[PDB]
Amino acid sequence: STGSATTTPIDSLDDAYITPVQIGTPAQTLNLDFDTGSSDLWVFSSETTASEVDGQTIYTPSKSTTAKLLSGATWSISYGDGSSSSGDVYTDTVSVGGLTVTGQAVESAKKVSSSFTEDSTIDGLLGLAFSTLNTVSPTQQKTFFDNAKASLDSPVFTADLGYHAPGTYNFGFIDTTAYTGSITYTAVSTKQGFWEWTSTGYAVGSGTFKSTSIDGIADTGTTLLYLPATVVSAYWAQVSGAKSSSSVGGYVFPCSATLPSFTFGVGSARIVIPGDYIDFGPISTGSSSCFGGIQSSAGIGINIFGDVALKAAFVVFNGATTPTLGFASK
Ligand SMILES: C[S@@](=O)c1ccc(CN)cc1
Repeated sequence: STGSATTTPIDSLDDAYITPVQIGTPAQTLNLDFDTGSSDLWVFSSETTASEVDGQTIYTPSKSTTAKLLSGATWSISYGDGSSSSGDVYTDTVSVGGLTVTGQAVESAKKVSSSFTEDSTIDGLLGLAFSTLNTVSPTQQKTFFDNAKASLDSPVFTADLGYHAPGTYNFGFIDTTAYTGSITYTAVSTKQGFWEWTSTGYAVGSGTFKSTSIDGIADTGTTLLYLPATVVSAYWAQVSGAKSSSSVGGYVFPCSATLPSFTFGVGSARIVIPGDYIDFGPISTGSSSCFGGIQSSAGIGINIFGDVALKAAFVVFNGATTPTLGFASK
């Protein structure tokens, strides 16, 4: 089997991407944030504290003839940005782009943090990291991809995120029309539960490529590119007036600037992030200070190849017995 679904930016800055997912019988379609950095499929629901729902579409398990309470199971997750959610668990039929999994754990939120309440466009998350990170207790549950994998034509999914435009998540096949050149594959460590790999270096604009190993994670659920402070300083030093602002929480730059590109290495291959992808717009409405799309990972404990990086590439998440990651230009 295969599936193919369009993923759409939630706003004009590409702050996140939402993908329609069918849950239950008859289908209830919710727009979920596909997140290769976590491993829980959770949704706003009829159980979510009413004051914490503000415009999201909710899953109502009592209206699904295939929903079953997973008795005794609870979940609770805290994300790296400080967001969180928790609740109980149903199993139900879940379909993405024509690919169906029966008995998928659907984690129903009883509580969500304010960041989720305030984003009316995100009805939940669909985790695509390794199932060892799933938070369901006392019986850990599998991700949608892990449940689907044996049925797929090939044990892979691909992320093709757009810049200020829709893109595609495919399951079970590699669309050879969606990229240019060849796909370069690189090793993955699953020891932390992430799609963790080592970039071979970077360049700023038209500058020379610096060969240096940068361990990090491919994370579709994180907006920006978080890299070591040395790398980030070298980037922003090429932008007149750019500075790190403690009060704003990162590097800012004059909105009048034209940003240089940023290149990262995948083996001997190179992925080029155009400068415009690194502009996240005014820090507050009407400001002439703009927020940078490349930020330091120093306070995080891990480097994160988030959407800013991944949207410059066609990315293969290869879930074979030994997982690997592939990157192609597009
Ligand atoms: C809009 S939001 O509050 C959000 C979405 C995804 C993650 C996982 N990286 C964390 C927070």
